[PDB]
Amino acid sequence: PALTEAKHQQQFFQFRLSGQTIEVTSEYLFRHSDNELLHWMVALDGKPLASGEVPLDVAPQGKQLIELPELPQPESAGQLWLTVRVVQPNATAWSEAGHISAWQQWRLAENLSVTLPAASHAIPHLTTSEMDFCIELGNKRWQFNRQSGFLSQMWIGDKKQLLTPLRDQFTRAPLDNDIGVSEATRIDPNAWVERWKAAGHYQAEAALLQCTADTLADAVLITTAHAWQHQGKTLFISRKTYRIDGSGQMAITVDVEVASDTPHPARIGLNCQLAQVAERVNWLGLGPQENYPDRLTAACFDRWDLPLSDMYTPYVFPSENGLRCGTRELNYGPHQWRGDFQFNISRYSQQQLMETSHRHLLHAEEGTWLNIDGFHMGIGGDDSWSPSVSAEFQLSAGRYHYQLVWCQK
Amino acid sequence: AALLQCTADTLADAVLITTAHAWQHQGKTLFISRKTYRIDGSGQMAITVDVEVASDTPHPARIGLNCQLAQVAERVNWLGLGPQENYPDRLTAACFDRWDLPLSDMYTPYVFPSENGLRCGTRELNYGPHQWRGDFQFNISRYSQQQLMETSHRHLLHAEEGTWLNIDGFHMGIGGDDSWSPSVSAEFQLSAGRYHYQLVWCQK
Repeated sequence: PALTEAKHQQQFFQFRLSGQTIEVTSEYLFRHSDNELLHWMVALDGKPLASGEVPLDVAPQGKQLIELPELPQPESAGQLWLTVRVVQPNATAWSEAGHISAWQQWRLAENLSVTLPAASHAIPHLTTSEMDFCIELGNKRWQFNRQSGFLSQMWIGDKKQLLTPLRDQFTRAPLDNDIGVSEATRIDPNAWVERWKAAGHYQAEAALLQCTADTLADAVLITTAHAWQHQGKTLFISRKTYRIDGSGQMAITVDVEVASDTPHPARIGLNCQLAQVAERVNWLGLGPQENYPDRLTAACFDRWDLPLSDMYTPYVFPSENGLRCGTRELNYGPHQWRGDFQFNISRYSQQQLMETSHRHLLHAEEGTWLNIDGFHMGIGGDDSWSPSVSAEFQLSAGRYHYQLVWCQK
Repeated sequence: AALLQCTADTLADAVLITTAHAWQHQGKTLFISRKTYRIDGSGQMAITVDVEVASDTPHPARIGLNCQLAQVAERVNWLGLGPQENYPDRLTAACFDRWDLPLSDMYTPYVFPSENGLRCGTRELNYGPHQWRGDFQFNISRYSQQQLMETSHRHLLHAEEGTWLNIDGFHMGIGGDDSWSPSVSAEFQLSAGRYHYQLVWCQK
């Protein structure tokens, strides 16, 4: 996937946007834009509202101004984005016709949603037990284990939906960069992995601090608090609220605290093993390829739909992969998630990935593994034998917050 | 501001209030503020704020709350960055400790008046019988921002009725590379789009 970032960063054309004008600059020293078409287009949350085509005429090292026709001013809520692409109409000795040589995108506007969810004719029905809490609403049912404090299962009809409970996750299956040259025999104490390990990140134990349920006028409310500890030290604290309304949506809210003296964690999110397994993956966010915090300029914000298989990156030596950031809506099966996060989805648990040395040895697991991150550390790469992730990409804030919405169709 | 919603609910151990407002202007919605107030049997009020900012509006100077307290005290005591006025892009010299000063010291008599006296990275703030807790920045004086904003010389300010208090979850940098162009660096602009903060208020 990296190749793409490269291609993008190396493009020969550079754009500037000013009002309705696009400024184009040529990084060619000798040629003229003689096989160049500029396609542009506007969309609202993925919905295309206008497209255009304009032939480029730029001298090496020159500028070209591009005047935009009056732009649409949708009422509807959402993000308005502009995207340009450069195309090579005619083939070349090294390229096919219709080749894309450059692109760039901008966010034009935003229409914040001020609407309210219409009333529901009913409200979830809570049900205590010793072991748990039961929330029911129609065919839908959710259960939270009282000992663990997690959402243990959920049904649609008589169908269980998870093979694994929904939980906080703070680590990742180490990247090559996370490892560097650390070896079992000869460990490198500064490697991220090494530190994480030593800190017990990989093996901290969660502890329920609190778990409560409450009935509100329009929904049911659950609250939890856990602590991950290791050898007496508390690494993290996770406080959540789950709120299920009469519309059948579950809103999740997460607030985490990280000990300042622990190594910044690879990530901050949740995960679970879904019982279902589908064909496609559809999302509204950065795509379509794998992208990370410190490697995503080449990605575009749009609506993507791919086959599950494509959501996996077959790095010969396996590790965390396939992430997509800046996601607002994710759809898989009957499920839908909403918010602002990054995620990955495949048939391999991080543990598997982490424990397997060659790609050829992985075997798909039972359902679908899903990781939803509120935040994720950068990947680095300045070199692969020292820590190369820049500070701006480390999860060093100490406190993190994120929210999410889960539903079915 | 426009009330979008306001509700109350009784929980087993506390009372819960929730609100949602929208600030608009000429049909455009600039911000959205969603809160929860939760008062328990211990008499503490926990506040939770989540804001959304239109990506196409100019980054706001700050994100917080304010009010005019009826009381007026002598000292100010806090646990955070001090003791002098400090801002996001101007605070390396400040220290994290417990500070106690006289109200007067919480004001910066810039000849030409403006926002001032802020202290960041605060975890606990005490004034009178009150106490606030969380992670914020604040300022406290006898002058409303409006006054400051409307007065050209320091000598013309007059203390207002009680004590004005501004508690910020976030605050923009002040800049200074030059004073005749925008000099605040990007790292100091409130450009995230979404902000969250929490607070705790009580009395002694």
